[PDB]
Amino acid sequence: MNKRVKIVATLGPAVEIRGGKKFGEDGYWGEKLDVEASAKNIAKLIEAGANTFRFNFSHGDHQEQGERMATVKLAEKIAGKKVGFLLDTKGPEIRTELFEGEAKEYSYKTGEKIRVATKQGIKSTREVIALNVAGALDIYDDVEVGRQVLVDDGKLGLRVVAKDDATREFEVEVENDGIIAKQKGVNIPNTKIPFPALAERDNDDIRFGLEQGINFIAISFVRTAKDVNEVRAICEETGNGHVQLFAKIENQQGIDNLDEIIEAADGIMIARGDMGIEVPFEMVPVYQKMIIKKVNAAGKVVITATNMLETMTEKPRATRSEVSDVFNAVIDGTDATMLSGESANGKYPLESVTTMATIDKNAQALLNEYGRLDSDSFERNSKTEVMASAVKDATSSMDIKLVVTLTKTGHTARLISKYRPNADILALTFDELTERGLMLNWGVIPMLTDAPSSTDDMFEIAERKAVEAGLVESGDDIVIVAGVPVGEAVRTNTMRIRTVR
Amino acid sequence: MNKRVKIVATLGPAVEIRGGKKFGEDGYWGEKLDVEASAKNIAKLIEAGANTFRFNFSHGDHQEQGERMATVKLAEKIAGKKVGFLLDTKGPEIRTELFEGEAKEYSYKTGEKIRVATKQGIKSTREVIALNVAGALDIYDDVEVGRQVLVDDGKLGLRVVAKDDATREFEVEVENDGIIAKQKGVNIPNTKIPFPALAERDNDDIRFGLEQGINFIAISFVRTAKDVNEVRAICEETGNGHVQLFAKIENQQGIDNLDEIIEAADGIMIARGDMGIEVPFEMVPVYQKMIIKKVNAAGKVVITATNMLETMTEKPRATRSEVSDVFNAVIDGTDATMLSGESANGKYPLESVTTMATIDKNAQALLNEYGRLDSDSFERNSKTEVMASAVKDATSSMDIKLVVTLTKTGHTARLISKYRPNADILALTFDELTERGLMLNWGVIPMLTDAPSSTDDMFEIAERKAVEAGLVESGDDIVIVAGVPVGEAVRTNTMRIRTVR
Amino acid sequence: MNKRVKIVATLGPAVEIRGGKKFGEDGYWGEKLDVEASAKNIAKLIEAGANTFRFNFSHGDHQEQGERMATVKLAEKIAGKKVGFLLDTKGPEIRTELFEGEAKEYSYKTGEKIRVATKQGIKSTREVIALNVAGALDIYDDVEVGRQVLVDDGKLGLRVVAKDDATREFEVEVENDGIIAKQKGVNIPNTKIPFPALAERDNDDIRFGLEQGINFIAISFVRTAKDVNEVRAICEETGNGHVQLFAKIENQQGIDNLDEIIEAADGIMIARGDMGIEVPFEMVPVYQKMIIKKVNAAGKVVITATNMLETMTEKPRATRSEVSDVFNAVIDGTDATMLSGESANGKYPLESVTTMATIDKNAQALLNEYGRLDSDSFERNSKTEVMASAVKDATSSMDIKLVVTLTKTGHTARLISKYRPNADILALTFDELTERGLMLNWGVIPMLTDAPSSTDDMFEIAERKAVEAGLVESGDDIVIVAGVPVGEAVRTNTMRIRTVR
Amino acid sequence: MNKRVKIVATLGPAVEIRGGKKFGEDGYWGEKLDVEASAKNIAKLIEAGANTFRFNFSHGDHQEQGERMATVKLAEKIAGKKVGFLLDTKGPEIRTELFEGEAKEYSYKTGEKIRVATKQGIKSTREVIALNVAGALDIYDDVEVGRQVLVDDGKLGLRVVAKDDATREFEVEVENDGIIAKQKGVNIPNTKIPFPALAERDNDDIRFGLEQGINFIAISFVRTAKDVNEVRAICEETGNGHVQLFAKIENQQGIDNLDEIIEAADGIMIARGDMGIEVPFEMVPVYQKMIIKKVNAAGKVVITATNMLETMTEKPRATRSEVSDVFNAVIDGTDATMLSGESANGKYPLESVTTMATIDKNAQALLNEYGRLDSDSFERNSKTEVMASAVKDATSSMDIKLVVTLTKTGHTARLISKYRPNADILALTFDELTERGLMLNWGVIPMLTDAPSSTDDMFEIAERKAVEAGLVESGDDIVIVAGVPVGEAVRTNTMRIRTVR
Ligand SMILES: O=P(O)(O)OC[C@H]1O[C@](O)(COP(=O)(O)O)[C@@H](O)[C@@H]1O
Ligand SMILES: O=P(O)(O)OC[C@H]1O[C@](O)(COP(=O)(O)O)[C@@H](O)[C@@H]1O
Ligand SMILES: [K+]
Ligand SMILES: [K+]
Ligand SMILES: [Mg+2]
Ligand SMILES: [Mg+2]
Repeated sequence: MNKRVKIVATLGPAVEIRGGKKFGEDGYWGEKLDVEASAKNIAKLIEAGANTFRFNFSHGDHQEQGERMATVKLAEKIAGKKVGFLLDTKGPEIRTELFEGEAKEYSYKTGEKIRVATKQGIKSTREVIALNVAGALDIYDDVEVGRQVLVDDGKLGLRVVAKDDATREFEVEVENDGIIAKQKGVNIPNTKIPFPALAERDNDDIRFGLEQGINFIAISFVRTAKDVNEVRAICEETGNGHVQLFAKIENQQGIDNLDEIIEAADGIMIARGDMGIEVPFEMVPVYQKMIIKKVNAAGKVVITATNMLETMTEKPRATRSEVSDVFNAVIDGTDATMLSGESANGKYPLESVTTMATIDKNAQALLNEYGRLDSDSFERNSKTEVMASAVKDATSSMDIKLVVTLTKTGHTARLISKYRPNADILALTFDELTERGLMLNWGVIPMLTDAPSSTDDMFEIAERKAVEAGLVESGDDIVIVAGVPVGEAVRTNTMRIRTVR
Repeated sequence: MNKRVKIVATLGPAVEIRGGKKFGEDGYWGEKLDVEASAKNIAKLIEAGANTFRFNFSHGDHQEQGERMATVKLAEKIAGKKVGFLLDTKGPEIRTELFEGEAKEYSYKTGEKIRVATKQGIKSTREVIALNVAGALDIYDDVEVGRQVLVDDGKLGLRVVAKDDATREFEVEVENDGIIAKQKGVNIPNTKIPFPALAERDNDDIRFGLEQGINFIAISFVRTAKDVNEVRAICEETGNGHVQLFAKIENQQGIDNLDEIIEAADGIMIARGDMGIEVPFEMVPVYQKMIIKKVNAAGKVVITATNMLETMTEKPRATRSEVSDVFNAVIDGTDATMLSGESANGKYPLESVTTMATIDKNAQALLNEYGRLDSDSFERNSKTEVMASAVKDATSSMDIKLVVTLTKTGHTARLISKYRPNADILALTFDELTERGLMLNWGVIPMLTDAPSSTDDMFEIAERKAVEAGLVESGDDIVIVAGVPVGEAVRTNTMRIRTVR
Repeated sequence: MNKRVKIVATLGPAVEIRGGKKFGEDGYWGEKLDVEASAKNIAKLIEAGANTFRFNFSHGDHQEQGERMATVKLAEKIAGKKVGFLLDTKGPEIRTELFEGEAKEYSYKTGEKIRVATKQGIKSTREVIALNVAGALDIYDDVEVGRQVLVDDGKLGLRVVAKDDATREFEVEVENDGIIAKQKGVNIPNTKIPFPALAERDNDDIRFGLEQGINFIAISFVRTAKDVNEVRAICEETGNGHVQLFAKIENQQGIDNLDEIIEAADGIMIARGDMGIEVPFEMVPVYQKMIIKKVNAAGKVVITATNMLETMTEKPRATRSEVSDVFNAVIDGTDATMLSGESANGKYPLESVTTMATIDKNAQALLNEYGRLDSDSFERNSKTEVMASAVKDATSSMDIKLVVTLTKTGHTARLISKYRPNADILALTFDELTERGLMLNWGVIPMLTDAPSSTDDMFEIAERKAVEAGLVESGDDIVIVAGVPVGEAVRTNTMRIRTVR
Repeated sequence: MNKRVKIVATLGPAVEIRGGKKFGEDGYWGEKLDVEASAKNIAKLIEAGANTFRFNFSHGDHQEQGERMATVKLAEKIAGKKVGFLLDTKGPEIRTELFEGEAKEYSYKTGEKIRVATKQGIKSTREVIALNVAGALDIYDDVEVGRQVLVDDGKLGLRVVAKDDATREFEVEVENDGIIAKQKGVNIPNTKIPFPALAERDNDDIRFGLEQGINFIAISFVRTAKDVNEVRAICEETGNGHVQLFAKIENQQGIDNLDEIIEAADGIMIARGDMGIEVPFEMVPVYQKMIIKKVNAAGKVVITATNMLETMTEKPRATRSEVSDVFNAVIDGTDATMLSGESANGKYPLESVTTMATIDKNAQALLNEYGRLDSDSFERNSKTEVMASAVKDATSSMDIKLVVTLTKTGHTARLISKYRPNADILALTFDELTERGLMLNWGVIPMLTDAPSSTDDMFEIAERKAVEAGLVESGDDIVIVAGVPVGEAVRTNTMRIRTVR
């Protein structure tokens, strides 16, 4: 059986050999990057079923992200399998400042009255916590009494009980025992801090990514369609119109504007890390199931992200809760599941990919029984979608090992994928931009082929490439879909059921 | 908008012209049969929607039947449209004898005690009714006390109160007021009277029919699968393997043996006349729905028969219950509705066909909302059946004016029909046996075409035959199914969605 | 066991003996009504399953209708069973006049040109048909060129091809061969002849009927809510607020206003006779199913009317199409089936009721498998309604022989009836108006009892009434519903499942 | 918003105070158990939503288990709220022995060849790992070449490559890098070590548990119905027939015998820790959903256990994974969710219970929209069950705040619970065994009350207990169910819908 749900793996030092040293040994950050040895490691993640690599520009400067992307291009040749290239923007960040006298952190206790300063370019004291806000924005006027300020992935919460106009300081009450360390992520849920739709840092990060060559951008903290439209404009300008934009939904505002965001984007990344701090943590599974249904209904890509195999960062086995989360994300109808720290900076990047692949492959076999998505409810809004519906029906009527589509732009493949047939989908395309562009769509196995000439038998070509890929053997039944004849046919218009000889 | 539900019309004097006179006109029986004028009159039934003519061998001799069949063959050429040919057998029958003294009938009152004689060759008296039993069988040992003897379309009931061994007479009580006339039909419900599986006279009737050229045999009072298999043996013996056998379910035994009768036959005629006398009348609607569903699930033809527009025998307008009966037969899922005395012996044969066609045409538009058949429940047991399922799916996703199948034996057109698509089925076939064999399948418009050569584009032929037939025009979307390419393809294996040029 | 679908039987001269004479005999109408022999005939229809008698004010004067009502009152005492009393208005009928020269009828041929007169109080000639318009209305201005005048149950069509202002005659073309006889019903479909919302003669007939004692009024040709509201005002102002109104839907305007008619009425009579003339005959089965669903969703009574066993007017047995019609009306979800000429004028009134009761009883056993009504879909809009839903659930979960409700006004009985439980409904009420008012609700067996004391065990009273009615025996499981306790309870608020001692 | 999903919290040192020190603090184990301060910690778990305490007989002697049970009996009096008492057996555990020279652990690399001894009562060396097998059983004959020995929650794999018959030692190959620490769990999947159906240690522990007073026994590693029936015999033999048995399904054999184990047991604990080691980890979510469905269909209790908020052992926040796992367990249909190490040995026992209670409470609001259980499919096999079905129908038809049942044994409450009504269930019972007996049934709020007299209004009692309990206010709608009248009723036979005054 082939794996239909796609894997995004984040790259970091965990895979990268430096002068024979594995990550986090004595001296490691001294030695020179070992490019062949690293690439051999990354080629193992590809063979274990990583379909796209995520380059997280929250961490590591341009040269490091340049070097990692080039190491991946090497690994593609060692594996003999191509992968997608996804850039993840930094976006708006609030961090806690340095402390007076280079103190790393302080410990607080429930009931404690302290203050949070809004003045920029100062240091924190134990008593007065200062913020490093992207663009040095003043946030005093943006947050009201009763709002919460949450420090370090939401581990410590401060309730704003009052506002001091003379100092521009929040009077806060500590809500639980915990630590405030320096240069730690701060969230302020249910506030509209006027960060730009697209910051200048993220503009430059994107333009460099587009230069090196990428297939996808995931845009952090998308709040309105404007955040997506402005990234789109740049993709257009530089002739990178092939690039697909996933909005990262991370906060209440993003969730409020989700319908317009989906309309503007090619896909949604469900960024549960932030979203779980920014909205009631118990609501995240509600939003997860709703988002997946709405994006699938739009024929777009949905990625479920963050903590999927979290304990595998430090321990060799996933917990029962983590296997359950990966399985249920498949059953909910996700196109893709993602690894962050587990692949980027953990002790078990390869085992983490193998584990997610094993769960994902198992879960796809339960989609008939338990799948939340319902393709019978969709309006078939074009003739290609009608063909996709009929392909679904054939794969429901009898045992179809494979669907094969000859697809110029990938449109047929995306509509077949949308209907979630009980078969793998071989997308035969004629250019690498379409090929890589398809690597996160559920079920789709993109494969490069010569454009069929008017004398070619498209059906013989489809059967032959399917046998070449080892996907089917003698006696297997396959469905082939194509625009027949080539030149005359305006769209996919023909379906054949073919016994493989 | 074409009529999907097929009409069977029974031929008789009502459509024959004698010396420029219609049936019922003064002098009619004193004029000679006008063959051409009759053929032109029958041509009007073809144009109005008759798809098959029934030749009832219960009435008239071989000479009369043979000449009716020859006159329909003329009518086909005048209308420019072919129809099926159906022989309906005499089968097991009991009639009241002639009365001593050339008396016509007597009248009887409830509770009156009389006798029914079983001795063959005798005349009836007022107090002693003699039976003409088919093949002069002695029925005395096969009817128990408490059984009922019903005379003339079930109008008069006689309870068997005792058996007189010396006279071989039944002592009977008159259960209701009514008349006994000579040569009227007698039923004895829930007896196993040992009429042969195939009587000699039905053997000879079927041979005569097979010599004339027929597409269908309706076997009267099928009691077991043996009744069907013995007719099949003659069809096989004579090289008439193409002839489809419809079992007429008319009594309790046929209903007990329904599953084995359906397996052995090509279809069922729901013969409601005898059925509603031979089982409790109020159960006939139950048996009708059940049979339609079982036959449809087997991919076979079901004909709903008898009294559907009964009043139009004598009146120009159908009753409200008659329009309701024809409508509800369509919703039940009937392939065909039948006219008996309405077309054969009535004053308004053309109006009867037209009325039936108008009802059938309107009821077909309500099969989506009210239809009792459920194609989603069927096992697709072959590749031609999964193609039929996918055509049904395409006709549910978008407006398809027509499904075109190129079919060698009609097998693809039978399976498309079974799934009751939201479109007309144009069955392009290569011989006239196949063509006329399809004329009672729901939705199917059979049409003769030259066998395509491996040079011929079947999708162009399909489109051109449909434009030439008047069925589609520019802008209409059609589904085309075929075994591509001719030579290699072992079955129907391809579907195209095509906008007609 | 008990017949849940109600029968309305039309009373006419078929059951009425007058000075030893029967309908058709010379001097019949001059002889005095033999009230006792007539009541014994009617008592037989009551025993055979008639639940309500219809008095058709289209035929016979006030005295005739008055004597016929008094004879049913006597028949109730002979049968020992009460029935409802339904008055059916004449309404805006048009009829062909008497001819000159005492002529009964004339023959006409397709293409013949004749005239229809609009002038009132004159006589038809062969060439000039005169119309007897209800209220002597002048229709000349309300029927345009291109309309159709239909004579005699829709049997002869006349196309208005011109209008002569000098004589105020329609110039018509005979559309088909047939007969214009005297006093035959005329319809002019798709016209708004401005007959008043309530004519003086219908006003007078209703008032006469209210004075005699009636439960129901069926209002002929309801076009708007106004037609119902005008009869409502009269029932209310005379102290007859208990009288229930059934709108007869007989024409296109009635169908166009169906939803506000149902709101304003207590029920609908599906008057198929005129409806099948006034709209395309093939649409009637469509409107019947839709009407029955809508009326049942409002908790109101639907009567399926006209031609149900038509041929039993003249012949001893129903056709197979007639049995199918009554069976399919039950499965559609009708509360009540109706007889007109079959019971009012025919040769076989007792046998027609018996036949209809046998069909209804059988058909009820198939409502769980085939029944078109879906109670699971309704909004439960009150707590009496949620209790009726819970009763329906108990009768679905186990074998419940009987549902008993103690109901002051019949509201709880109506709502249980709406949900169509798999059980008979014993409605114990405390006055005869309510008791007779429940006689047409599906499943309801109404029965008189004293208003229970706040002393009384209502669940014991219910069991005892059920044993006294012969409905249950020792071992049977019954559902009892009541407002507990009396005085404190504002509504039905209790359900008990009890095993009969 | 009452929490309908029940919480099982495992007791351990995490909640125990010893001379003013919390668990983990310097010198903790030196100080003595402070019973009052421990009981006050435990009362806070009770207030936050813990419904039953698990006493895990895998860890601590009888003296420690007994003290802990007495402390919870104090906590119930401080909380003002009763809780269930669940004993969890040791069962057939294997552990790594102590090392020679008191060495704590050793590290191994992939491909190392070592030995595992079967000899009982000796210490391990690096090269020869010794096993503490439950009951000192010799496992040498039970594990074949090619089997896997896994150490410490499945973290390190040892493949058996050969067996030395002389020393009765396994030759094993290290399959992955990791640690063998002393006294860690060992698993040998897909073997059948002949552990007795009931080991003497588990017999003794259960008998100690029954003498102290328990409501529930969770039987570890149930392989067959016989493992349950042996504990059942002890419960009955000792007067403890009320005690409920949960089979823990933890290996392949229990899964293979699931249907038989469910028949013999009162419920299932889905013991995902051992299950995910003993069967393919990716299959665990499959078995979970299936178990929940079958157990619910049986009207029994299902507890979903292990790793549910794992990270909250060491960190203040749950991962997105863990929230997703608890939420999906609720949607699957679990009666109860469990905390093990998170409540027994973690830093945040209270915040763990609080967190789970928040997820569980939010998830129940979505069971209507997303719930996998379907009560419509159940056969109602008894009159109580039909009453449960009607209750469910009323809670779906309108807004019912509370279902009240007066239940002597808890049968009516268990069946109402089984049907998952959209309301809390107040179970008023008359003894403490039934009260505590019901604390793991979904939705059930057990409450001790006086047995109603012959004179009492049970519907007044129901309303009044519900108001006193703070569960309903004026104008709320409730559903009350009872066997009325008291002393006459043989079962629940009455449902009332009452507005709180
Ligand atoms: O797919 P199925 O049901 O096995 O049927 C395949 C058979 O039908 C046929 O295709 C006949 O089909 P048509 O008569 O429709 O052309 C045969 O060639 C073949 O043997
Ligand atoms: O529950 P609903 O639909 O509000 O109806 C309540 C009304 O029904 C009644 O209970 C009448 O019911 P019955 O006639 O069935 O006893 C009135 O007392 C009350 O006003
Ligand atoms: K015949
Ligand atoms: K009338
Ligand atoms: Mg017959
Ligand atoms: Mg365990």
